[PDB]
Amino acid sequence: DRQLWRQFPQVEPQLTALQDYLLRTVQLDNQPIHHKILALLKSGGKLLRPGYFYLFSTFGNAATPAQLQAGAAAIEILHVGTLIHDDVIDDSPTRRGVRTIQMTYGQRNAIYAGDFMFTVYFDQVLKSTTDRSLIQNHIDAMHRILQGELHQMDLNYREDITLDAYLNEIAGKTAELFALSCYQGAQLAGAPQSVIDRTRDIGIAIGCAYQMLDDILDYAGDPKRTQKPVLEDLRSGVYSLPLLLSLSHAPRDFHKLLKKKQAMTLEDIKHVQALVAQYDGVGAAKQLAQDYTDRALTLIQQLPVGSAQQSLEQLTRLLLRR
Amino acid sequence: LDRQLWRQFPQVEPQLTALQDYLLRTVQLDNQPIHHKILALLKSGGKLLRPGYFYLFSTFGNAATPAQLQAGAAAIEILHVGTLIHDDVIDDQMTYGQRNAIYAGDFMFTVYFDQVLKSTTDRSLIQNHIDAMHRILQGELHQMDLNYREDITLDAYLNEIAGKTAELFALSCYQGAQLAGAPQSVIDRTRDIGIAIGCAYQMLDDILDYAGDPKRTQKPVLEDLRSGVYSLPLLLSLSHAPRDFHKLLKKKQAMTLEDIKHVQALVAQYDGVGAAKQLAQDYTDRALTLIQQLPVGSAQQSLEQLTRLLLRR
Repeated sequence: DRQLWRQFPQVEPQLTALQDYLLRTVQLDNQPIHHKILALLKSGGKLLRPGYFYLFSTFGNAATPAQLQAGAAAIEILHVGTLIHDDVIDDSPTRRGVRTIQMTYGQRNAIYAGDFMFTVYFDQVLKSTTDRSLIQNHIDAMHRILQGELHQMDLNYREDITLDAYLNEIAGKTAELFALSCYQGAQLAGAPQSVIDRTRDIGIAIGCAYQMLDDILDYAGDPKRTQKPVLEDLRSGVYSLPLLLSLSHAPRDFHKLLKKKQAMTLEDIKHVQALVAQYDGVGAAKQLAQDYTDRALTLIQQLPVGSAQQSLEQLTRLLLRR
Repeated sequence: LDRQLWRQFPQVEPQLTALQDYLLRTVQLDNQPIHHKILALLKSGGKLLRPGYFYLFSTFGNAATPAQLQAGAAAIEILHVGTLIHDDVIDDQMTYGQRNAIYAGDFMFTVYFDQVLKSTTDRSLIQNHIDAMHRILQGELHQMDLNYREDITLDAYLNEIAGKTAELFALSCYQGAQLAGAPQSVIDRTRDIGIAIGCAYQMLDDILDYAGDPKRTQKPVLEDLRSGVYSLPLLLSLSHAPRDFHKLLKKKQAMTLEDIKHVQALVAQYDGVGAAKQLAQDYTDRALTLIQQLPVGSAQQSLEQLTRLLLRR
């Protein structure tokens, strides 16, 4: 995860510097809460979204290393800040191995810490650019990530969940940060219009695929044995891709088990898992993931030829095939 | 504490009237559960005190368009509401009304930036907004480290309330003067005026906790003492009996309904209410003195009238 950037010589020093930069950007009076934010940063040195930002910055020559560093920090800080808040809403005890902030310091302090990160985020955005449309683009993205958070919340316990609805949700919730990464990196660096016109569609596709692969791993593996991630998902009424693709095959059978919601039992989830396996929801999901992956890879192949395109292909294939 | 308060300051009445509608349009959202939570906080907050300071200082200049000023005044109110929503969460699964609150506040922060950017093209002015929201959220996070502290200095109280309450007043006075292109002599005074009004305003709020009925039990002080938030009247009483208070305060959440009456009686005994009314009046005087240094005229007049209305009443 950290040392996949060994395979990427032209951006590894940029990402190594970014880690150190990120740890310096968070300066807080409250040292117990400062230690927790920093710990979340230390266990997230894979820096995939900054990775995409930097890779796309190599298509232009107009941004300084200070601007790029600020632009890449902004993305990661926005990522971590939304995570802190998402972990409050989902009531999550763990994130990247470490215990979440609300568990150790209370829900309000976790919210405040998330809010704090938004102030650091906007500070880095301003440090990255003087260009007002680039700033607006960040605001619009932040607005779209939140819209994707509410779309998820309106879809809770909804068994009539359409594929369209799922795509619109995850495009805001997960894909928007990938699109913002690619777009800001290329636009700050002054890449040519043909690169810029493709960044968002590349980012959206990769992000959509990336979320799909997380949903796959929920229902993958051992069917007759209970799963930790799915239990909290089903009781909260979050029906991820393999399940939602399976609902149409047997609507009444599913509604029987899912009517219960929170009350859902330990054996009732095994029934849901057995049904998803029976109708091959996992297999159907992998197909979509692969088709979104191929769309990303195709669009990367329409970019200017060079070491950059090659690195984008390698990163996308590493992320989405394995 | 009125919506019709602005009849008394008719120079800035049309814009503050216009701002109410503008705020409602700016806050429009698909999700009706969240949209109504925000709409209920705007209709209970038609005072628009902080935009009032903004617009009063803006009369010292004419550089900005009406749209820019309106955007600037909206940003301040939006930031205020956003932090208010996030203050209405609890320490410590997650209720439906609380998931909505977190998202509502986060929505307000995105709209805040949007309005900031709409108000100015000037980068130091945008940076000023960031630093302010930074200081407010620093000071909100600093409250955690001041809970259940008997040994807290007066200086740390001043710092706490500077971030939590005063910063927003400083921000309004500054942005109003700077956006409108007021003379630098006005601008140089705005932050200090705002801090002083804000600090006094918070002191007046801390006074109203320990002022009603000392024999009875009031609604807001109930949570505060159990949570570990000690108001100024109490903080100016802790020197008088550091042994006697420590017995009653370490109970914390454990304090009973007659535990807190013993604390309320002890503050009435050492007259912390009167000791805090001195400090409020000191800062009210300091605020009014700084306002007296501004150029003579209607803007200075109105700023005095507003400040007196907020602090002497």
